[PDB]
Amino acid sequence: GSSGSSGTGEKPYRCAECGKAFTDRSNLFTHQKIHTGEKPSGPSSG
Ligand SMILES: [Zn+2]
Repeated sequence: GSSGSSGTGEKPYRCAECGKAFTDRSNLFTHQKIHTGEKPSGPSSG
């Protein structure tokens, strides 16, 4: 399909967890906090 990320915004960094865009790393890491601070997940389990 005509899908794609590049559009709404062109940021150098990107969150491989959710998919957020950031201008500077410091910002990205600061966000990852909400990612590296919650119970883990599992495939078709729990
Ligand atoms: Zn994220």
